[PDB]
Amino acid sequence: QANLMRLKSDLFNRSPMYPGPTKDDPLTVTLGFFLQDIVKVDSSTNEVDLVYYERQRWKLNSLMWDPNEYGNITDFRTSAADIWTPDITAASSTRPVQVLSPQIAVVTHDGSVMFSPAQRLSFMCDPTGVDSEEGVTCAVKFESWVYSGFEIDLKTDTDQVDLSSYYASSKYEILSATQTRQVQHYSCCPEPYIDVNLVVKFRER
Amino acid sequence: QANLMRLKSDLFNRSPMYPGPTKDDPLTVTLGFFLQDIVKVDSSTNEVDLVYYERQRWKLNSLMWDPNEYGNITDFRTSAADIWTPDITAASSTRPVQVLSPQIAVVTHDGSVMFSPAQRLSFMCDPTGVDSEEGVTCAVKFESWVYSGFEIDLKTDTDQVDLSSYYASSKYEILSATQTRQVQHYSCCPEPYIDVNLVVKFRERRA
Amino acid sequence: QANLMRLKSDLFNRSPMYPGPTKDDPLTVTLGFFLQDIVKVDSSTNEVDLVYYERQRWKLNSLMWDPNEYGNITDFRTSAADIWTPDITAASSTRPVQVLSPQIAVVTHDGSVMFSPAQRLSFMCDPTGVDSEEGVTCAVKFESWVYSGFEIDLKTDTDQVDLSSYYASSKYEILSATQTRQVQHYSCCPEPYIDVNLVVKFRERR
Amino acid sequence: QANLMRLKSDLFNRSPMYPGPTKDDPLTVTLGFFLQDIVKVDSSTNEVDLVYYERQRWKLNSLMWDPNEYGNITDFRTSAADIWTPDITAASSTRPVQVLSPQIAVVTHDGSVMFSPAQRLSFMCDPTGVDSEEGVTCAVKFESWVYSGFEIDLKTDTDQVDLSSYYASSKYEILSATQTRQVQHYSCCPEPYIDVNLVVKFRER
Amino acid sequence: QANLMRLKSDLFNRSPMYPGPTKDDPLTVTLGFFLQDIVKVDSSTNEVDLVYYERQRWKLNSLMWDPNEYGNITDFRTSAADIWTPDITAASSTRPVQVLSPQIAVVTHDGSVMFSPAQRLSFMCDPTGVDSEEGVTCAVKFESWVYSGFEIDLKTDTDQVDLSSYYASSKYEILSATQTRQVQHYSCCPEPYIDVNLVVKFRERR
Ligand SMILES: *[C@@H]1O[C@H](CO)[C@@H](O)[C@H](O)[C@H]1NC(C)=O
Ligand SMILES: *[C@@H]1O[C@H](CO)[C@@H](O)[C@H](O)[C@H]1NC(C)=O
Ligand SMILES: *[C@@H]1O[C@H](CO)[C@@H](O)[C@H](O)[C@H]1NC(C)=O
Ligand SMILES: *[C@@H]1O[C@H](CO)[C@@H](O)[C@H](O)[C@H]1NC(C)=O
Repeated sequence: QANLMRLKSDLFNRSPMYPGPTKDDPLTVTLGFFLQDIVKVDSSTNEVDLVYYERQRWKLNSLMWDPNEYGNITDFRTSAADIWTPDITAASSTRPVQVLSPQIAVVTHDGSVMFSPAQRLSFMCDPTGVDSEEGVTCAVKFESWVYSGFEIDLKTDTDQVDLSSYYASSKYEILSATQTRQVQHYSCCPEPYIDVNLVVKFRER
Repeated sequence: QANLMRLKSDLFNRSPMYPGPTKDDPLTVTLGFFLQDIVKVDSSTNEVDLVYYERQRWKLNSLMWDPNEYGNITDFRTSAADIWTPDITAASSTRPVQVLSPQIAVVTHDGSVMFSPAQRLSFMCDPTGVDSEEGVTCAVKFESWVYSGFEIDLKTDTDQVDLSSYYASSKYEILSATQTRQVQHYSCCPEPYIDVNLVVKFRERRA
Repeated sequence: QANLMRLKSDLFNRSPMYPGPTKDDPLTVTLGFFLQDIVKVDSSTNEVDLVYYERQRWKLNSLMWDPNEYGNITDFRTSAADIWTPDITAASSTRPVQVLSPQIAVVTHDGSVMFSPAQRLSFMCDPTGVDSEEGVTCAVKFESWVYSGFEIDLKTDTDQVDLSSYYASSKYEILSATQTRQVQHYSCCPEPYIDVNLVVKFRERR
Repeated sequence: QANLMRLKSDLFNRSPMYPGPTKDDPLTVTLGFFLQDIVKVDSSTNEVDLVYYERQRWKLNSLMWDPNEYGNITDFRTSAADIWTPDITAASSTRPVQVLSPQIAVVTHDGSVMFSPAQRLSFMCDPTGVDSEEGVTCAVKFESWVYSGFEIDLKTDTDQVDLSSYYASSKYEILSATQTRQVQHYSCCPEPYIDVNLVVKFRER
Repeated sequence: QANLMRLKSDLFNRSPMYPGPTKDDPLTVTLGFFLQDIVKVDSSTNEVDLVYYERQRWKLNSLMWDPNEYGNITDFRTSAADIWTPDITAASSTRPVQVLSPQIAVVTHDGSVMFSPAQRLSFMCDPTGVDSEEGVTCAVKFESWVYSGFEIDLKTDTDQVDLSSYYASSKYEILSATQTRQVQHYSCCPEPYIDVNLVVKFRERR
């Protein structure tokens, strides 16, 4: 405990918080989605509600340490308020995101940070054809609200959405679920626009 | 990072927050609306729900810096809790406005601030005629709740509401959407208020 | 800005907040209601929902200043958390009051404070007869939860509720809306309370 | 106001907050209920919703003063955040208690504190027979969540629930309403566990 | 009171909060469930709502004291904000867990902490067959969100789900209720991931 207290003090009390990336010092953030349940579908309003968690990872040199100097501690957990976190947002949400997990992150000795908030999300989606055999396809884009592709680069570690925690007796069954980095370039402008597109194909079970 | 950390420390940790405008030192705020979706319409209660984001811009001398003194940094991002933001409110909302985006602002070296919160709003609107070809018109005023036109002047950069992010498979299609500066006098108060009136003409999509 | 920063520092950082009125130093608070919309009516539960804002005004000597000493500043805006505010409550609400406006007050150099929160309120009311020509009457009392009439006196400046912000195409139309100072007696206590009774007569816009 | 400011400063700024009762220094808390309205009854979920206010009184030597030393002030009002308050809870609530009044208490010079929060409560109750002439009886227990009867003794000042503020045009009428202290002793342990049982008999009007 | 005030000051004001367990200094946390009511069932969305309380126990050397030095105080109560608490979460909730009790823990002189929050939970469960004699079976997993089995070793304090506080006139009756630790190992990683699985068999009471 003494070792961890000394480590947290050295990281958080001495130096200030990471102020965020700039064009000179950009930051890669990796996203992965873990789908738990398609809870409901509203054809009256074209809204769908998803429960999932979202693994976010980035790496900062200011959060590095030598385990030997701190009783061989290789990682620790801390409140997400104690560190900078990225502003990743669902671009087409229709209600505030409801947080289902504690807001706590894992920091490892190489300066890697992992933050995995569980969420209930309502987003825009026309569910006509969900009651058929072919099903329906909906998509939602995740992006940094205020950082361009020159400051925050988004990527995924895999293209497959993890369905290992997907509830077997959900009202809706998953035909397909992918997560894909998309880069948009406009003729006008030099900076790319980056998003991660979550595409889910599903139908009534 | 060192340069940005020093800059944020100089701006936020040394000086206090901007205390808001006065009659001697008024402030112009520019508003632009970006409509995403008319989510629902309730004829039983005459309430309509809109999803949109709202670009707010203002300029403060207290947030200025010289890029040369901070490694040529021309701008940065910060939590909206770190700065004063204006008290712009929908005057006819029926439920508290729900925030859909992170509360983060962009500050540039000339002291300009840009803050663009995404929002879900329920407001008063009679939707009779939405199922027709002519559609229905609703209006909602946005204004400072407590600053008169002598302290906060509102403007728009354009009169056309941006529909580029509008959801193609919405139940409702937009016939027209304008944003217009107005001057209001209220029974409460002798000082006039400035509002931006968002007027949207829409109907059920025949799809 | 320098002048306003110095003023706010002199008022809020040096002295403590006003601790509230006592029997020796009572306080008058003026209330006006501005009705916006009767949003819904629930006959299954006898609940009605109102959207309105409530203008509250009082005066404190501890919030006075000389404009000459502060660049001719005659007033300013500040978070309602920075000042004492009165504990005015709807006595017959059935749900917590939902706040629709920022919690910000106007303070003027004579020590006058104006605080005007916009609110959605659910309160107890039997709406039988709302679909008729005569309509229905509902009433809700606003009062200090813990200060008697010897500490907080409530008044209104007018007996007519302001309907200038009332939504023209509301499902419900207003036949009458008054705001009236009363004295309220509780079994518990010998001291009377002052309330403002908001009485609204309305019907379906047929 | 100078006298009241000095008094509040002497009580709250100098000493810390009362840390709660112990077995050596127990505390009596008195509870009284004032019923305003039975708002709804849900037979689909066996939930009933009540609006009421709850008078809580206790007495602390740490909140005593001599009126002569403070301009003859015999009492004052203060935010409930400035003082310790008891952890009285409805044991059979089905939703978080919703607070309908400002969180403010009255403190008197003998160290008595009165705190009377207005509340909307959903609690477990089977309302079968509410539409009959006999009506239906429901009960809800109030207790300290973490203090045993050796630390907090609960009592009522009367056994009759005050119905003087009960809404005349409620959908439901009250046939009877009592509030009664109950003590439970367990084989395991020496300490008694105390609750106040609020029993309400009612029917459709 | 003086003794308890001095104790709380020595524990909380001098030292910082316990920063959480590590691989070098792991922590055992016990969970036990006390089921109060199955409030509702939604077959349209396959959601069920449960009211229960959850007894959590762990032990820390940083919260130890000698009763002789503090007027023979063997235990006290404190706000859960004053201490580290474990990050136990329902992994299959569909809405944020609603807290029904005050957030207060019991700390004893050997450094044992007991924290028992009451909660309303909506979780994923297909209730087809709840209206039958056989009933329906649902499960909900509880786990530390961010601590592996190398940091928090999570277990049950008892083998029985306590049904003694279960409401007799609930719409639903409990046929069976178990609580069980489960361990998962992944190809990626050496550390085990632990959950406690609450399995409840129930049906409509008629
Ligand atoms: C430090 O921990 C690592 C991780 O398991 C292990 O390989 C090593 O044996 C430990 N070293 C010491 C000095 O304890
Ligand atoms: C800032 O810009 C000037 C001119 O382009 C350049 O010489 C200088 O190296 C820059 N300063 C830093 C610290 O990068
Ligand atoms: C503004 O300040 C100057 C300071 O000398 C004073 O002469 C003047 O009277 C003030 N304005 C008003 C309207 O009082
Ligand atoms: C602690 O216990 C001793 C007996 O061993 C007793 O005499 C003493 O009074 C106790 N202390 C307090 C403060 O009660």
